[PDB]
Amino acid sequence: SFKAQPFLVRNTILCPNDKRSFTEYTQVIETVSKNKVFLEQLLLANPKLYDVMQKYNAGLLKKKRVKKLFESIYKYYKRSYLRSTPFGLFSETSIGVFSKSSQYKLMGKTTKGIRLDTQWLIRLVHKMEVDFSKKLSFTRNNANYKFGDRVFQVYTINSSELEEVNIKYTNVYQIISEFCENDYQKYEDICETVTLCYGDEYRELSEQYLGSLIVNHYLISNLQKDLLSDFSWNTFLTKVEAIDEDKKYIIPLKKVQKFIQEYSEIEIGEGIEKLKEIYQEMSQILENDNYIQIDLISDSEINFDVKQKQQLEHLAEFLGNTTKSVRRTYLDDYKDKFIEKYGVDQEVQITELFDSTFGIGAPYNYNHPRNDFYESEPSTLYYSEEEREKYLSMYVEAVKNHNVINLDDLESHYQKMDLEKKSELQGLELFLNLAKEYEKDIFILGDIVGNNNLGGASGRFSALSPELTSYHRTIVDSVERENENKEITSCEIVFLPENIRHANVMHTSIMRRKVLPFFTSTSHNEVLLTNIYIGIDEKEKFYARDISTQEVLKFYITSMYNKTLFSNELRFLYEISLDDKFGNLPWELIYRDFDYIPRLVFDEIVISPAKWKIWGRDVNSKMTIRELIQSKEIPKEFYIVNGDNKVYLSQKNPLDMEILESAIKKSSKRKDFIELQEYFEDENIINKGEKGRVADVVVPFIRAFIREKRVSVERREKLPFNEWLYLKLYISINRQNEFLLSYLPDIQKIVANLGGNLFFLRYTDPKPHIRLRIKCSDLFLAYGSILEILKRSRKNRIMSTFDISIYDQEVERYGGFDTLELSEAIFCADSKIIPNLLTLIKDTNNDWKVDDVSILVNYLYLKCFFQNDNKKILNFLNLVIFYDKNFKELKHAIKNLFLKMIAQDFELQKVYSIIDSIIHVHNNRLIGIERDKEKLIYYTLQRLFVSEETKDFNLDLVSVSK
Amino acid sequence: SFKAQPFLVRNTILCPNDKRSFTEYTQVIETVSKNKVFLEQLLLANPKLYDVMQKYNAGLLKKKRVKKLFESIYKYYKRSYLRSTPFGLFSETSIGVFSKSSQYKLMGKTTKGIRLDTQWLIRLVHKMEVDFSKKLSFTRNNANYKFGDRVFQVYTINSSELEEVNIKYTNVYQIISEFCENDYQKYEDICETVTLCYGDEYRELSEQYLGSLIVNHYLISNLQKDLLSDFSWNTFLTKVEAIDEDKKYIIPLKKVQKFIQEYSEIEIGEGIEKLKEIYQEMSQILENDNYIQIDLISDSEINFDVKQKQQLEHLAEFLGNTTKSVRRTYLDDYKDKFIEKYGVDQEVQITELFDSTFGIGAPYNYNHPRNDFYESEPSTLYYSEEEREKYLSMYVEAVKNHNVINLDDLESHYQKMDLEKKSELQGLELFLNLAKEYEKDIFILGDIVGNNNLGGASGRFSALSPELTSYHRTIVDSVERENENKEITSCEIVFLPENIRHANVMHTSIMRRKVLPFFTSTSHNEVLLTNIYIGIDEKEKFYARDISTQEVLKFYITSMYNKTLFSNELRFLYEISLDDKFGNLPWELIYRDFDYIPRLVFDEIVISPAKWKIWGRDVNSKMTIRELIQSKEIPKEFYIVNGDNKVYLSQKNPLDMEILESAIKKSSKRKDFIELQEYFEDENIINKGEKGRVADVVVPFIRAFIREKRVSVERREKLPFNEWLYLKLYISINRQNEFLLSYLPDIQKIVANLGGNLFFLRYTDPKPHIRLRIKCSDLFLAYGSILEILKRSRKNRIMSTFDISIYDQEVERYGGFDTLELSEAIFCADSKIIPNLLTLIKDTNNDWKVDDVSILVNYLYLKCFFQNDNKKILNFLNLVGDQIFYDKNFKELKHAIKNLFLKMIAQDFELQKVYSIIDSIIHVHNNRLIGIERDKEKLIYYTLQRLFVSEETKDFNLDLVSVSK
Repeated sequence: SFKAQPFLVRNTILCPNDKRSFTEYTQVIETVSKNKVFLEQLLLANPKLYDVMQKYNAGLLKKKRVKKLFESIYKYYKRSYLRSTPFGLFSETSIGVFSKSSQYKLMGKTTKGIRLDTQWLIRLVHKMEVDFSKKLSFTRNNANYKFGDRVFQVYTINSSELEEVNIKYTNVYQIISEFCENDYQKYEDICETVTLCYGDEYRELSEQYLGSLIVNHYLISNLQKDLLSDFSWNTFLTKVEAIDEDKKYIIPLKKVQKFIQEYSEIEIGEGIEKLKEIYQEMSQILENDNYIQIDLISDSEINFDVKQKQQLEHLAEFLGNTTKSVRRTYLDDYKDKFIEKYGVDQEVQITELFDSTFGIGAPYNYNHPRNDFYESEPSTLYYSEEEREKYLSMYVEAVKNHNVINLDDLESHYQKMDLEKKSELQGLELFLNLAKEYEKDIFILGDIVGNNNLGGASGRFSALSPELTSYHRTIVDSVERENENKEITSCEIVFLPENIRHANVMHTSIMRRKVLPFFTSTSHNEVLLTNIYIGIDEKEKFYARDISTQEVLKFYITSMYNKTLFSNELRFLYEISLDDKFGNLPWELIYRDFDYIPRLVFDEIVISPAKWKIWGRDVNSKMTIRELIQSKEIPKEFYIVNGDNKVYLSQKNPLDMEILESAIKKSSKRKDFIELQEYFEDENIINKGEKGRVADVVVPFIRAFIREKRVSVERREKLPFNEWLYLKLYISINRQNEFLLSYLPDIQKIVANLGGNLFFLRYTDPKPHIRLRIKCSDLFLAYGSILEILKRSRKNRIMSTFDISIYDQEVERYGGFDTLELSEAIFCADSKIIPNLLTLIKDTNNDWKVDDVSILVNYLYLKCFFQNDNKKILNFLNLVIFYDKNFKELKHAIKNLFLKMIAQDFELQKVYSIIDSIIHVHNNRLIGIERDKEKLIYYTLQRLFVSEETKDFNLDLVSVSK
Repeated sequence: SFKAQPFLVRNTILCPNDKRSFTEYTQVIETVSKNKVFLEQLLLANPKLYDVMQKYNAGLLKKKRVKKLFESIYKYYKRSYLRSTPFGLFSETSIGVFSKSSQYKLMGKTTKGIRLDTQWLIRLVHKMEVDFSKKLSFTRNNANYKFGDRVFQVYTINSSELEEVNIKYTNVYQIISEFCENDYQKYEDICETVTLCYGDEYRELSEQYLGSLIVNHYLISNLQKDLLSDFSWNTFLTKVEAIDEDKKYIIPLKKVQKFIQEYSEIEIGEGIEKLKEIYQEMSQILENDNYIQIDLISDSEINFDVKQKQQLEHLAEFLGNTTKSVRRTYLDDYKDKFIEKYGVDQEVQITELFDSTFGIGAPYNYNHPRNDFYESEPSTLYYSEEEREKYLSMYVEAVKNHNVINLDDLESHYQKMDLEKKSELQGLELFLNLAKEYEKDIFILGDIVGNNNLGGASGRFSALSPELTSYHRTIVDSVERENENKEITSCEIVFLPENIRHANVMHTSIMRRKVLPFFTSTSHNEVLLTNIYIGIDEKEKFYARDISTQEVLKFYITSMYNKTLFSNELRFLYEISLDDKFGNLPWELIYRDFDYIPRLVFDEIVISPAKWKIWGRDVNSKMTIRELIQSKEIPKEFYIVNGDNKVYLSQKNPLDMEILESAIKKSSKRKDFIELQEYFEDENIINKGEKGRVADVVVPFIRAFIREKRVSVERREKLPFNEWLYLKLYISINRQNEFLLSYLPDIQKIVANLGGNLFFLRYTDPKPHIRLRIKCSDLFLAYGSILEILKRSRKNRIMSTFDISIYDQEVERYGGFDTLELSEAIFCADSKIIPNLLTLIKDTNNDWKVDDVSILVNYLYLKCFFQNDNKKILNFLNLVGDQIFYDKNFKELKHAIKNLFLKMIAQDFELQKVYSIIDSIIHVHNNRLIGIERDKEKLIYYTLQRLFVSEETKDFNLDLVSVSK
């Protein structure tokens, strides 16, 4: 069911057959200093470490910082021959395909894919902005959003890393931001727009107010347009020309462009001096740690079998199926918190949603920022207990027998299980290293494993050649077409990363219909952040909508950027645009604490290499570091895993055993461990000049749309002693009935005397309590009269405390405010009669029971609503009178609502939803917290009908920490 | 540090050398039905099963209960030869001692320790109550307690169901119970007491209400006095005489006593016919599933080495030391919930404490009421992350190498740890089986392992012989002497178990100064439940106090009754009287989920045998149960462990393999597992007639209480719009200051004009909010006026919602209500000045930051309290610019600080109370001025030291209700 696409092949430039072992560090520096390819590789990747090695080979590098130079150069040597991961001059990227026969020779030719350093370039533009503000034009930053009397940003940039800044919302800010919304405006024009409405005596205030907006990036200049996204040398230069009077930047910049173009055509290794020039010009313009990005691409075309294509598709099936056991996630708990605050009939503006005071904050696992209210970790189920038992069992088995762990043992388990079988998972990208064992070619999953972000790995390389652009577009096309059918608008989120040294990773080509910019600007169609609303669909899944066009959105970060470094809102928009199930393989979660893990395999694929944990506390004194790793049986060759980089180490190499001793005592300082993996021969499969290359691959594998805008607090919240009085009476479940029987009647009478009405509700959340809501002329007079009764209920220990709370009306849920009022009329009339049914159920001398009264009043409800019908009643019933008493009141109120519903052409769908509620809140009053027995009373009721058929220039700037 | 006492020896009566193998079940049933000793053993231990076996080999047993009868009888056969655990006619108890040499021959003679069946006896006595009421006298059940308009019992018994029952609190119940509260009262006199203030026309109602009180066990009769606890045949018999005119009960009971007394002198095996008499006699009186308890005791005297005394004491040190790593428990979390509700200056009545509506519920782990409000599992540290890493490491090491796990690897670690602390742990009882491996004598800990309950194992056997009574009293003597030193009054909790079929286990003989009775009564001095109040030490530790005598109490259940089957309140009283640390060995917790655990060892003691988990789900096709236990390398002999019973099995025995196959498919359908353990040869160490006995042993090893009774809800809670108006204003932390700057002043001005006062406070949990408290004449006018300001703060999105809540005054913390009022005056004056300090800090032109203003106000508070006397101020501190002093509201503050100080001096507050109050008052100023993240606060004290150093009719109702538990 998973179909493997053509794939990226990444392989190293040097060949590991030319690697040589070293025994002395000084010895390394010389072989390296005579290695032409290596020296250019280092000058490009890491200019500052490069200059330090020059300072070495010219006598005076201060001899305290010599070892660090050593350790670094050795690791860079290792990284240059081993380790296939794409990065400037070290290794190259190419397209692979499937055919009827394998092909591993690289016949094609190598290109340089050159980019400015994004951190350099951004720093430059900010230099120019400060110089030429009055000659530029500025637009509004989409990151801005008004909240109350303040103007926030989703995140802050110009900071020195600690502070988040917000300003006050003033007339001046309004004029300026409205004037620059979806528009650029020369500095001068902005200034006048405010003076043409304030006076010319205020020109000076304007110039600095505007000055402040540009400094704290509430306004971005025309220079930042397409700077990151679809950068052009020519449009960049044109823009700079017009503003650069003294030719201070334009002349040096063209030399840089010229040299880069010259550098482009040079071979790899015989280009060090041309590169030296390139830094020199750029260094003079502005120093940065790095100046140039390079992505090596290539003409080659590696081929895989048909046995290989199935083998990979088999693995994609298996990995996908394990998700079937993800029952409950952090987003699910988030979804639940959403449903309790907002109804199920509300779309909420996303900045409001994520506010921890006016909304509900973020998911438990989110960190930017983490919630500041207290919360305990939500229950999450990522695999079943039965499954966890099998996994631990397979583990102790494999350890005891000194064997591999065979994951395929559970393949049937995952395929035969489907339950609700929707196939939520839409596609994968796996990351596989190529290697050998016992002279046989094998796949090895990286620690990376992969993810469900199609296009993720290719997005960076897409713009480097039309064959790549074509490749990207095809991978992306799966999701894009499935979006076309469901009439969903896609958006790339395009942003200036908070941490500016992460800028080079943001990069990708926009393949989506629109764009969400942050601290930047593009030519694509852009969504405003404050137009984004979040709702929940009929099957209870999050969705985003642009309220201004009513379109539905899915958002994309089509890159290898860490998806957890985003502000909460951005992370959310991403995550609801995928399936929430891939990410937590069971074996990773279950085996993580063990200090030895067997190799994990699946159908001859190595799922994970064997892993070791080595602890500081174990090197002892009569137990050497070498003797220790032999005691735990680490092989001659192995990796140490720092993060997402591993370094090759050999037990037989003296330098390497040093590296190990260094690593083990830095973790020692921290009461920590160090991670080892076993090694695979990975040097002789992909070849070029009859020499092997280290290689990895990345294989991609492939209705009531209503919903009301959330109504404002001012219209929806009914404050104490306005129209309503709302009390939370804390009463234990065992005693609520007695309160309703023997206390409520008195209360109802008091409120009757004042010609008002009341309805109540039963709740469990916080602690058990009854929610009283009273509508009446003199509310405070009513409170005082109630209070005596409450005092008695406290005295008898029926009720502990109470609160007087704001009544938050469920407007959206019950139609308009109009339909709401009549619903409330039903609530009261229903409340009015409940003590009577309860008296009645309680009575022994005859009848009834509870569940009879339940079934009977739902029926009375349905008859009333649908006018003694049955075809109307049954069609409603398939998705889910005679006694006088006070039912005259209830029937009457049900009547008025049915009439007003019909009077305003409520759709059938709206009417059912509203009706279900009225029945639901009745069930709440009559009997307790009811769950799915709601649908059983509905299920039971089918049968019965079946059988019948001036200082606003202030900018009060504030900063917070973290 | 642990010194081993004389120990209990428990050994089997039969000898395992005379055990025999069987091949088919019918072969067992026949061998058994002609085995003299087994039949008397069976007739005593399990009467209904005996009759099922009789019904079987006489044709009459329905052929579905045949399999059950078969397995059951096999296991009881195994259990009579194997299994040293003490229990009627199967095995016997004796005292063991240490000397200079081992001695394993049992020389003594075996005696019967016979007791009636407690379920039999109590059920009988309950009938007599219903029959002979008017001829009896009654006392109040201590389990009773008033709460509001109801009368509950901490648990219910007359439940022959799963229901808990409570009645209405009526004037009649009050009269009857206060009358019967401290002693017994003739049926007649209770009745008069009711009619003498209701009328003689109510006599008929009195008789009925009183009855229903007895029916539902709200009252105990004089029959129950010492019934369970210190039962005497004659004091019991005499009482029955006085009420039984028709001699319907007395004549058979005397027969029962005579038959039992005759049974006593009979040997083991030769009594089947005498027992049958006892059953027939007692069954005619009252049928029950069991009739007779027997605890076999013996004068024998097994001896252990001096190497053995070290070996055990070494093990006790090690086990005890591991508790050193228990940092935080479920009781530690509860202690914290206590302090959040009540603070530290309150003693709370235990029934209120445990109420989930009016109190704080129970500890997280309690289940007799598990809490009904939602709660997430508390953080607990029973071992460190480093320790856990070590155990896992040792686990993977041992499995990979097919070795034992040597707990010795960490003896050095636990021993050298935390030498500066005294260990709360005052003693252990360890439970050890005796066995061999490679012909060498070894100790093996039970899975039970043991506990920190001294006297637990001996309490049951205590009354059976003067040598036993002496032995028990000696173990208990440690605890009891130390209780005397600390001036602590001890209580045994004496109770009829909720599950009336557990009746026989409650039994222990009373060694403590008082007794806390439930559904029974004794002759000792008794504590009332509703007199027990709970407080906290200066050292943050729970204690119990009898409010009527001001005594401090520690509580004891000196038996083997499962300490988790108690009502919460009872469980709590038990557990706070011990260390909260022993019970969770780290390896037990950490290895718990592995479906193979290696043998755990320590100094030649086997701490735990190797354990296996075998699953139903794994017997499918080509995989037979025998093939399965072979693949997991189950040894030839092994135990299957159901619960507190293990059954012996051998792979070479066909029947044993049948038992197993049955065990696994009963687990299959429920999709769970079965537990196996390795076997140790254990039959020929302790001997009698030159034949071995299966044996285990159980070895025991060895200030200002102020605090106010909690002020009542009615007296402490100030309802909305009476004297006070209280708003919870929900405002984010980042913007609270701003609110205090540009909104509170307007509010303060509103309430000012109405001639009242307000004080505020910052809180963080639930969600951040400011607690506003206003005192004023016309509160509802003040609300409406304020309300506009608040709506303006909503608009600006500074405040989201607010609540109007009940103000729970902190009386105890701030002295009486008198000193409270005066503190409140300070709270308000202090609140008045915070907007200026905040402006003054917000002002750039100052150069006064937050921490400068802080110390200056902290300094000024102290100059006030101790009237500029720098030397007193320093003494206070040693247990832990001008524009402000001239500021109009700081003068108000100074006055208020003075007025409190006067009343404090006037009421002879102990010096420490005063220090404490000041500290609180200073703490809440800090709260108002700056946030609430703390202890960088007591840093304010340290620096402030520097500044002062450097200045040198229908209420007969019984409205009975039932709940569903």
